[PDB]
Amino acid sequence: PLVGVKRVVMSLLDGRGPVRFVLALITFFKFTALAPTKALLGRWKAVEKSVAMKHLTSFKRELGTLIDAVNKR
Amino acid sequence: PLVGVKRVVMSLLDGRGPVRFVLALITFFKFTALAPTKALLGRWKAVEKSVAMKHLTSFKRELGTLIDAVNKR
Repeated sequence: PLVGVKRVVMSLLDGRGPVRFVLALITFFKFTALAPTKALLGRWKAVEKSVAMKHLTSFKRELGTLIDAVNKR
Repeated sequence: PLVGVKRVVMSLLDGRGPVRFVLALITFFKFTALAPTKALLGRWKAVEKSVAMKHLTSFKRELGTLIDAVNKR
């Protein structure tokens, strides 16, 4: 059976795991235009607006950092 | 056997698929602080700097729009 991150990601696609990880995997689907699973969308809709804002704005700062690192390769 | 997005994501964790999708899933690992697979890191190291800059800056604009939609719930 699956172990490590592959197990973690499979579980997220079945609706299980931390709220921050749900929100992150939703951003992946937004960037790719792929179809999220029903269980993941279920988790996403139930997240409190204030909780969603906090994690997503933190993702944007981290994406900025990543872009700076790439620019300096 | 796996079908739909689960098959797409499994293949990406084995290093297979479009460069935009590799870059997207790398951002998922950055946001979560989870460990990427060796096969995924291999694809990421091989991406041309200009190609990486283009997709990652487009992700940042899409994340902004997503934050806007959450603010307006």
